Amino acid sequence: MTDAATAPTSIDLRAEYEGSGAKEVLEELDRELIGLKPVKDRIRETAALLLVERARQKLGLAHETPTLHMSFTGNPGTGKTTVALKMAGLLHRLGYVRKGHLVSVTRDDLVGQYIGHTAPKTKEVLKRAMGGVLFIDEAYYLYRPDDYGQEAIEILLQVMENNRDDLVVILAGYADRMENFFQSNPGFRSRIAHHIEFPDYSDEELFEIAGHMLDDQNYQMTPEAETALRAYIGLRRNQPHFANARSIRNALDRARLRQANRLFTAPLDARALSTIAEEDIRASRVFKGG
Amino acid sequence: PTSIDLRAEYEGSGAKEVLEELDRELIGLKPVKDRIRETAALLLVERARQKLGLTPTLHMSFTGNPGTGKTTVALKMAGLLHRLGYVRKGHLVSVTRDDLVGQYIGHTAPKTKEVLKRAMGGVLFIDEAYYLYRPDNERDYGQEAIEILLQVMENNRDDLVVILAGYADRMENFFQSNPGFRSRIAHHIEFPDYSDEELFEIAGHMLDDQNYQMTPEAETALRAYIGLRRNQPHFANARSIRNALDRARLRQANRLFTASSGPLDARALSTIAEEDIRASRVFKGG
Repeated sequence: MTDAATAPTSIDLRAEYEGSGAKEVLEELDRELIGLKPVKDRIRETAALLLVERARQKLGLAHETPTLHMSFTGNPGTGKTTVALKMAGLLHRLGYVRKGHLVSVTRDDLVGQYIGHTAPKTKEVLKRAMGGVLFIDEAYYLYRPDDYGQEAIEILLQVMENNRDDLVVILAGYADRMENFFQSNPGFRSRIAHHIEFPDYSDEELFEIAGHMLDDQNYQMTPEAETALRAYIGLRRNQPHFANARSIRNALDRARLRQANRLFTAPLDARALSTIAEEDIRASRVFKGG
Repeated sequence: PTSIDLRAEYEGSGAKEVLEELDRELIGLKPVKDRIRETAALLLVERARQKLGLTPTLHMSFTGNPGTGKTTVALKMAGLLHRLGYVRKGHLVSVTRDDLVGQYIGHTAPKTKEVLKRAMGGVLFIDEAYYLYRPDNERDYGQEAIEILLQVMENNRDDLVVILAGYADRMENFFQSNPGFRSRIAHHIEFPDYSDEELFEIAGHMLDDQNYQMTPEAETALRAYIGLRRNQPHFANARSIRNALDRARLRQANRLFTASSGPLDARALSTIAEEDIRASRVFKGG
């Protein structure tokens, strides 16, 4: 009876990081996410673990696969899906998951209407998702004890413990709703390896964004419109279902529509056409509360 | 040219003539019609801006229930867009998911592409577009149609406008799963239902056209009915009304046949009673 190890004695982490194409994925994430340090930094921290646990496996110290599903909580427009894209990428380059693909999904894709229809629907989605990552947006809507989503949850749960080298799940949505979900459904908390919290952009950053949005479309703002917009951002951001940069485009979109109707209703040069007056923003229902 | 008269373009385009055409050809849904009036204004201004040196961005989404004017507004849009020089041949190509995705493995990309060829110079109108994304099904090749669609909406711009339409809950989910559409749709138009009073007017006209009258009690019974029906799934406005009246008529016929006091006259046979409407499972909960 003998026992011999046939695994490298040492491993350079920086060498693996670089050569596994792991480094680059994080760099892509840098390019593909308009400055959101806290989350980018959080992902790096996650990436160091994935890299170490890979290194441990290569030295022959691994016992099972690490648990490596995760939960992205936050407001819309905060970078979740595009991070999940990168998470799929990084997990692929680190050989944690077979094929680097992401399968984005919502309640409807898993929960059928007529009785019995749920089980094969989830399973089929799961099949397409094996090899890569399954991203379930607002996963908490599966559980509505108010529709047999209960079964999707169970097939989902079973899968998450059992066969780990096939699939990775990233649950996503608002934090409070996700927390209640976890409260109402034990067993997920055990399985989730990582909670990544996605914060909003600052008033300053959203104003930056709005600024660029206008410039591209050659649109100038009056100072009273600059005031109004700032006010707007401040109010909108504490109102339900805040969609960061998206709800800024929508707001500017709505201001662009009002501005167009204002003029047309009242000959005009390029300045009069490209200018957005205070009324166009102030006319929003964000100021009246709604 | 240095300034631009907007009314000159508005009157020169015939854009007003299409907006009139919309009022005349859509039983009053002033809410929507104003939203289209407003979009017309912006479309006008944007054009006047493009004519002073400042590619547009045109695609839109139409969300709401069956029977809110999505198709008949989309047709007028194609008109309006052709009148404001955004589109070359102002014609609307209306398609479902079953016109873009083929069963066979690879017989989808030529099919989407050819449909698109027919769409060029006008508007493609994808009804219930979210049905292109079916990862629920295996052997449905709808993701390729999405890819080709998405690529077209960014790249090959100045010769096509796309309108995705259908239920809003299902559309917003479709954007979650397939992002890059939100940024490509510049116009989100919500199509709300008819107001209760309007639905009731419709019900009334339908019954006049058929020579049936309601008893006052039954009228209030319908008003109750309508309010409930609009909160249940798949409300189809006018269709749901025809459907209720059809079932009411069926119930009225059976009420009368089963009573059989003896002979009965035109009023008895033309009247829909409270029983005929209230017997609906819409009042039970479904």
